[PDB]
Amino acid sequence: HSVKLRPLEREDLRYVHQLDNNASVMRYWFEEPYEAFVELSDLYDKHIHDQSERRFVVECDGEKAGLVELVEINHVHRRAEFQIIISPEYQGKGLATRAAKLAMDYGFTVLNLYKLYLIVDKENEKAIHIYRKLGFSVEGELMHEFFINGQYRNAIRMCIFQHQYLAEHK
Amino acid sequence: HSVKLRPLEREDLRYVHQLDNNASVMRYWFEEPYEAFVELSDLYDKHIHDQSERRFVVECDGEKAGLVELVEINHVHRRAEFQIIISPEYQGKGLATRAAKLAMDYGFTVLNLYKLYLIVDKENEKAIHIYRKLGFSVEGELMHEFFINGQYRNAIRMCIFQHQYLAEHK
Amino acid sequence: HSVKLRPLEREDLRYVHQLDNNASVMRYWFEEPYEAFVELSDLYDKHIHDQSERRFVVECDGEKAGLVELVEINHVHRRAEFQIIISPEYQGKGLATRAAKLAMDYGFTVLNLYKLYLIVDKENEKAIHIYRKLGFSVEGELMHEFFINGQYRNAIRMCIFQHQYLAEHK
Amino acid sequence: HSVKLRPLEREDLRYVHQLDNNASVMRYWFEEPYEAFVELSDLYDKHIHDQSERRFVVECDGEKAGLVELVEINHVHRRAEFQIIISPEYQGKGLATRAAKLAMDYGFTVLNLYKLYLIVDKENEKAIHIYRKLGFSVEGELMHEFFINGQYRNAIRMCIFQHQYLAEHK
Amino acid sequence: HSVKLRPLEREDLRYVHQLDNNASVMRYWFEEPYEAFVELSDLYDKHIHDQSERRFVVECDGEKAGLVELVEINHVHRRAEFQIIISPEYQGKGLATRAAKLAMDYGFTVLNLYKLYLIVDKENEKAIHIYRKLGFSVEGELMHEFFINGQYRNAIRMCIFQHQYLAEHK
Amino acid sequence: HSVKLRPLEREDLRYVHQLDNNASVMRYWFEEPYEAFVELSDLYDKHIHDQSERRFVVECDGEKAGLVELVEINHVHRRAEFQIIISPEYQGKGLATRAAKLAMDYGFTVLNLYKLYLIVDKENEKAIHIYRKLGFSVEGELMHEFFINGQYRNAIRMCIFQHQYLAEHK
Amino acid sequence: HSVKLRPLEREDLRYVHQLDNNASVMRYWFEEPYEAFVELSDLYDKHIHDQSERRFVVECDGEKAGLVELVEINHVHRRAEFQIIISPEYQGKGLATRAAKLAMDYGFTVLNLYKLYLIVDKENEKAIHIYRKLGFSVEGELMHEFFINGQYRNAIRMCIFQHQYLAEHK
Amino acid sequence: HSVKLRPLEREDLRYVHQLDNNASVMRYWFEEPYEAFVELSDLYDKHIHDQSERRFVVECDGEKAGLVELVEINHVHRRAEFQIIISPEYQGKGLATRAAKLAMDYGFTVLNLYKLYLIVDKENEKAIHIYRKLGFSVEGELMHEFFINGQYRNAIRMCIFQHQYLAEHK
Amino acid sequence: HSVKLRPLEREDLRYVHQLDNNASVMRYWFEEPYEAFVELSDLYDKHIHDQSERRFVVECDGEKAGLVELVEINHVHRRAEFQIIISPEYQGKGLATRAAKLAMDYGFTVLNLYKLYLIVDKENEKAIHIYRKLGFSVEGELMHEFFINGQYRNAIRMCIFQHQYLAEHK
Amino acid sequence: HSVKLRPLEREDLRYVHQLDNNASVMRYWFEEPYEAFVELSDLYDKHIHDQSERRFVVECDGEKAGLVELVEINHVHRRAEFQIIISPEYQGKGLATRAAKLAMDYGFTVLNLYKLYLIVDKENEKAIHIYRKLGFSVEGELMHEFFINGQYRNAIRMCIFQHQYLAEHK
Amino acid sequence: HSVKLRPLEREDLRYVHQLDNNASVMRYWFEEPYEAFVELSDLYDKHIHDQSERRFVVECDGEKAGLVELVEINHVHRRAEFQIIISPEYQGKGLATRAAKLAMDYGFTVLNLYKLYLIVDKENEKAIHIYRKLGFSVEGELMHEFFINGQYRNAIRMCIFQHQYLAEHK
Amino acid sequence: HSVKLRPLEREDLRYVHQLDNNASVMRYWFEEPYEAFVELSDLYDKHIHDQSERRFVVECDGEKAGLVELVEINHVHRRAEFQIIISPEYQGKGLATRAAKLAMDYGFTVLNLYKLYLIVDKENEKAIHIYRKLGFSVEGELMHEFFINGQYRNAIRMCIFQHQYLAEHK
Repeated sequence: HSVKLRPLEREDLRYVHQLDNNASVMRYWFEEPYEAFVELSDLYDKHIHDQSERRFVVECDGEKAGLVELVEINHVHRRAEFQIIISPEYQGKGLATRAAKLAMDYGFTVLNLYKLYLIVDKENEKAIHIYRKLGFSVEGELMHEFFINGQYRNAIRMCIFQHQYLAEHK
Repeated sequence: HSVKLRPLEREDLRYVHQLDNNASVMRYWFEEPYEAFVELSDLYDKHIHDQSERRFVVECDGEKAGLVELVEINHVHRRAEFQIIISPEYQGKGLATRAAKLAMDYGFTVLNLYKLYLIVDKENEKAIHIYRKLGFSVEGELMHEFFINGQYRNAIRMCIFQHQYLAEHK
Repeated sequence: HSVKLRPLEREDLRYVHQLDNNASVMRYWFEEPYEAFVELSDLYDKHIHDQSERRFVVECDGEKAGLVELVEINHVHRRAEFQIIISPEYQGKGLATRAAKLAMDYGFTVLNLYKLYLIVDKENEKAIHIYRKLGFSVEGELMHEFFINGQYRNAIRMCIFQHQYLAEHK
Repeated sequence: HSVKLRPLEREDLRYVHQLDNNASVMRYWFEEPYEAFVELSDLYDKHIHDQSERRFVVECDGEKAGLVELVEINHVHRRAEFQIIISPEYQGKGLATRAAKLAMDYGFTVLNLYKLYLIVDKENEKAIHIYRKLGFSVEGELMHEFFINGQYRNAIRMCIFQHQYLAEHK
Repeated sequence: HSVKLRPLEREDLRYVHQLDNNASVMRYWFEEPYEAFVELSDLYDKHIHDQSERRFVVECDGEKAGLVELVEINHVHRRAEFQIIISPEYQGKGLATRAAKLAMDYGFTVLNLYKLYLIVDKENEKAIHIYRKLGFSVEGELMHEFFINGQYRNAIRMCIFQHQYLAEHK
Repeated sequence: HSVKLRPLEREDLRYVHQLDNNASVMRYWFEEPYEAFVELSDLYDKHIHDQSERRFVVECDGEKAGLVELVEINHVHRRAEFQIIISPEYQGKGLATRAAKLAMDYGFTVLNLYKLYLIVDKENEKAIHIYRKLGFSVEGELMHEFFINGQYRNAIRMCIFQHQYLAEHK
Repeated sequence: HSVKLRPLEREDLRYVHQLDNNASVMRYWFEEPYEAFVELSDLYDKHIHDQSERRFVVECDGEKAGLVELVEINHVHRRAEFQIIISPEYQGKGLATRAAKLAMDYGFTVLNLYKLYLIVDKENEKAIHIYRKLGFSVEGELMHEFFINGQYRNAIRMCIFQHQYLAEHK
Repeated sequence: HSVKLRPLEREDLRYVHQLDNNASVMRYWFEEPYEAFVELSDLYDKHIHDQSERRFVVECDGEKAGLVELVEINHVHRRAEFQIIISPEYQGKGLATRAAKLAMDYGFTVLNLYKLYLIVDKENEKAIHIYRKLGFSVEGELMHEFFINGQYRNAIRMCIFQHQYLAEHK
Repeated sequence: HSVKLRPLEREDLRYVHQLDNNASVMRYWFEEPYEAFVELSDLYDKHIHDQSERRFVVECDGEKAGLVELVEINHVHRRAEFQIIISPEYQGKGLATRAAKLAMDYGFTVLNLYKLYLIVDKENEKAIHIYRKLGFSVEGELMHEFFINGQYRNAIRMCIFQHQYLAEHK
Repeated sequence: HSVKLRPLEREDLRYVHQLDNNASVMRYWFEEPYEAFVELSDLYDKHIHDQSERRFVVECDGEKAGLVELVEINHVHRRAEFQIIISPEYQGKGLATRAAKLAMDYGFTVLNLYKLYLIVDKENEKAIHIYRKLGFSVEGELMHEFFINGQYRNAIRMCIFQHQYLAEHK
Repeated sequence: HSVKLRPLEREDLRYVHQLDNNASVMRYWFEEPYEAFVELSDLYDKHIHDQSERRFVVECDGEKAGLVELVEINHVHRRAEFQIIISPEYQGKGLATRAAKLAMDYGFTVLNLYKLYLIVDKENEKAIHIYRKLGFSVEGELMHEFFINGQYRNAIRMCIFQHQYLAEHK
Repeated sequence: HSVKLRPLEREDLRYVHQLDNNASVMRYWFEEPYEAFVELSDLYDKHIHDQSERRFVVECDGEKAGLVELVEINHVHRRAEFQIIISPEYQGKGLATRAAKLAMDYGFTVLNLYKLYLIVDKENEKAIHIYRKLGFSVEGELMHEFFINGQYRNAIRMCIFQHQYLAEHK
């Protein structure tokens, strides 16, 4: 019932490593489902002081439940890309939505961003719902933007703005 | 009348430097018109072995006339982004068209890419016309994607595919 | 009720870690409430020989009750910024006031500072109460200095001088 | 009659080194008037990739006339601090006002900042006139912020906002 | 009988170590059968961010039964070399065939490869059997390519293409 | 009328940089025709002590006429791969044949290799003639090994052996 | 009853850290009473091979009792500064005197120094006694040489020479 | 007749080098008259960002005439030491007096120091007179503090305070 | 009864360290009988990627029994030096011979060497036997090639060739 | 009573540490009796590959009884310095004599030295006794070579040659 | 008529480079006639402090005429190897004889070596004669020790001892 | 007629390189006569900050005439070793004696040493005369200390003391 964000810590990397090798999950991020731990580790150390990203762990009643990240934070144009995952066992309990709100909250109320966008698979109508109902609207359809498990996929670019998130939950 | 592409060389940097500090030119690339030469020289050296990009100078009858760049070269998804600049005194001679073709030829016939794409200002009605001619179609309207010169702008994402290009200029 | 300052130690960083991710508390320091433990470590290591700061742990009967720091120590102009935090579980016991005067003592009678200054949220009445009983005057109001949790905030700049401190404490 | 900003280049550094040793001028930036060339040089190199500043040369008809800088560019809070020097022999010809707006134009239309601010000596009424004329409003008086040439000195913090500047210039 | 690929991990290297000193097995990879554990470690560390290879562990009911790898991944020409090994104690159970098709799957449907090729000993009939049932054609015979255990050996170069794989597996 | 091999020196590199950007020539080495001078330069330096290759310049009467290289020199298996370019303006005068035997002489009489091999485009019948004439025999046809100028291309692997070459030349 | 000197070891640093944070004790050395362990540690490693100092631990019957150091050992002018501390619990038992003798002994009989000097607070008549009775005589009174707990203090410079220590205890 | 102080520059080192190898000059600073240029060049580069010192060249009518140095700049205790040299051919023109004043002005009005001090030879009856004129009083007689030219010497420590100086040259 | 070779591992170095300090044993390798562990260790790490040597441990029924190394592996001239030791307690049981055969085997059947040579003490008629009976013949007598336990010793150079080892055991 | 030399090992350094702070013993090596364990470690590490020295532990029935060393090993002039120490608790048992001859053996029959020499305190009669029974002649008396514990000392330089050693020991 | 040896200098490298790429010369040293200048320059810098070798240029009447080298200088066993080259245009004037003598003089009278040795081609009947004259005797016939120019060669190892040389040219 | 010491500068090094290759001269310093310029150069750089030596050039009327050095400057024992060379063409004019006293003056009056010593060849009676004349007394005869030009040689150690030199020269 209670749902929070906290930073991805070094001691959380074992959890990330499992997700990042789950093809069913990684295909949603359009991420190649292959990661040796040492690669993960060496890249997390490399980005410690990278100010263009914030990676979070999602906790549902003190349990690790998924991942939210904000990436490509650009501060002159005031925008970033948003991306999220819920562990397979924590799925279908409302979490994506609750955790997406926390993210946007952080983008708009902490990072002082103007825009948030995301990319989703055209076929992922479940997720597109979540985002339409959150107030994201479609700004692009990228044809064949990704080759995933055997074929080209189309990607939907959705976004939402600061003044609109802020108006809607004030 | 004679127009080629060659790699951007150390000795070309000075010419790039003047362009990179031209607000009216740099607005086309959504690119902050500030650059100290030592920053350009450094980032050029940093990227020497960077396989994800190819930087070219456009030559017209042996004279330097602008710049083409394929960037974000992703070889799993077989795509790249392309950008182009014709220096102010060479504008009005058809060179951009000629350079796009040279660029498309490059990524399609040399790099074995499947998809090329570009980002233009929604208000750039000239260039947007030049690419529809060339086969590109619109795949997104990036809204307020860039803060340029005092206000946010919209960017048109336009793409073309290898099959299109190969089939056509056979 | 024994109260004293000691330097911030490596073995205290986990304690600092919790407070740095505590949004309620970070908001008043005007600090983004996000910190991975590895970021906090690297920075504390980076700063070990920085002579422009002094970070203390506040101890109450030996158990560790908050943080107080003098940063931006400039000895030519002989001034520093003061920041204090009392951990929630230790609030409302007269600790801030006490820690604050230990800090003021330290800056005035060890560092030989002429001027001590601080920045507070205009809405932070309990802190301002505490600073005025300590003797600080308001020198400035900084308009929209910080975007905190959804909106621009106003910052009060308060200060106090060596002769106003030394001529009160014998 | 013609006035421009360009970036501070490596080869402008001997011109900076002269001003930075000129005590009547440096007193207006609250800056100790002592700088070996090799110190300037090393600090310029250290900052080449520092995205928190932008240093410009002021040109008047193709001549080095002065310096304007935005520094402490903080992009979450969307502010920076502004400073300007006009060379003695180029003083009294109107250039401070020009380069100032040129620079404000930059912070507001290019860097997308929300607030620009500045510190002036309480007795430098010329400058204070120029900045008032230009839209800046007083927000603080830092008492005895700087010990300069033999005595403590009071600095006035003045600001301006994007909406104010953009309002007044489109 | 559950069978799957995961990346080669540091904690697997001891397992790799045994196989690399096993002459009977190394002979077919055309690999000198000598490896100190420190050589294997340094090289595995050296290669962590090499994107030209993917090394997998083959798992049978979770217990680790062999190795399969795609090396020389070239994405311009969109090809890679395939090598497989099934540990002795796990041979003759239909594991190679299965692992091999998981690898082919991976190269064809994740890496977006056009061509997969391998090199086998002409005398290695059980491997050639296995490759022909998988669909590979012989493209070359390499005369005296390797000196293995006392004499020059002949290598068969077999290959298979994306459209021959994708148009078999639905 | 006079023909020699000498080593590729640092000061021959601008001559190499021209050929390496000449697309009609580079297509015959299956090599992307794009090379900034600083990339060539850095890669030459990286390989100075690389004992796995030997690069030569072809001289004709004291003039740079072309390039011949042995690479992938593998000494346990006693083989290397051979490649040659003759400059366009020096073509059709018999030099390929000379430098080729000069180079083979080197692999066989100096480096003590057992096998020399080479890749040719299935349609480059000139070269194939030269290599047949010279003793090389076909051993493979790599189908669609290279995507070059717009299409996949077939490469013919040809070899020769020490005993064959030494037989035929003492 | 038995009293010796031994070198300050790494494993003694925890003891030094406590003294170095005791304001009552550090004020006698005119040393700012603030030291994070890591600073102490990083400075002790930095000075391991520094031939201009010798730091000792003072043992009273095998117990850690205080610190003696000889610093600024200059060997052309043949002198060094001497400084000492006795833990508060080991005070008033004769130790300062016994340990000062051991120090001088080391200066004069081991290091072959000509002069030893020390600095003490004008008010520290207890210590001045110890040193007058040891044969040190006053060579300076440095007015306001130190700012300590809230005000300027005068420092007494005392010294003694090799021939005189040696004559006196021979 | 015209006399200023400026920072010691790389290009000044040669002049310093000649002075630093003059026994009759260097005896004034208690300074071994040996220095290879490469040692001076190195120690100069080592100290570039050394905040505890400021080195000046004394100029008389644009010509280099000697050297001033504030060293041991301690900002907690607000003091520094000063030293001065007038090159042999400029002696007898009052320049040292003029340089001390320039130096005192520097540390008192720019550096905000509380106490300046210097060390002279007891036999230097000239200079010792020049500083009593200037306000300095004697605060120690350093006995046999330096071995110079065959015998130990006594040094007079002389000091002046900010209040004295400021009050006097107002 | 069963006898094998395996690579010298890091965890075998303690065993090597004992042999390498046994003067009776080291005198046979003409090696100075003195080795600190850290030297051994630092040299084994230094040579990990040295392709000119292979060091083996000799196991007799799973027990560490001696050392065989092949060194100075030269691949153009196709030869290497061979050297061997049997622990004193494992001596006189046939091991040298069995282990020498394994070595030669590796030289000739794995490393594809043409020649193997060795050096032995003229007096070591026991060992010379082993090698004559293995088919090694004498190619040199190096007079006074080594100073060993108190005097010059003559060394016998023996060798054997690939075709001859191979013929003899086929 | 078994007596032998082994090299000085890292795990012996604590044993060396005690002796290096033992003034009674250090005086005869003319060694300052001060050593922090970290200094001893760094230096032992620094010297690992120094081939100009050999440091031994002296073992008596396996338990470690002293130190013997050959330093300043010069092989052109074929000489070295000899130093020995027997730990107090192990003195007066004929150990020095024995260790000394093991060392002499080592230098003469392993290192192939022509000359061995040592330096002793003129007052060190028991050492001189021991060296004369070993066969060393006095070659020099060094006047006031060392200042040890309060006074200049006189050093005897003794030596012995390969032919005086080898023609005594058979 | 006048002939000396001097050290090989950086400025000599070019001359060495030409020799090192002369097959007919380099065959004498069993040395692959390939060398890029940058490799020679690098290996020269690598060996600057390499005590095991001395490289000389042979000068005849001030003109460079060839090269001598003492390598594998082993000072325990007191031996080295020597090699010599007379450049083609200086051959036939007795210079090699003269250079060997200069070389022998060097290792015997300067380096205190006991044994010098060299390796010649069995077919080099000239030089083999020159060294028998000089005192050298044959101590091995290295069979097929080098693969040169298409076939294996035999090398004659020849040596001379210090006593011989000293006794003779006294 | 005029004679000076100055420091050995970087630009005196070619003059040193000539003497260091002159065998008649170097034999008098017991120094192998072989030195590549780059070795001298690197060793000079390595020693720039080495406080244990001081190297001087001898000038005669503004000309390089020779070299004098103090080395092994040991300041606890207050000694150094002294060496001198006078150039051949500047020999026999009295300069050795001058530069010698100049140098002794330095060790005794500047560096405050207690003892200066020197090694001479037992047959260099010139020098021995000069040093006797000058105050030096014999203290040892090192038998067969150096193998120089073909034979062992005896060195005479001579010293002098500060009190002796200062006595004799004030």
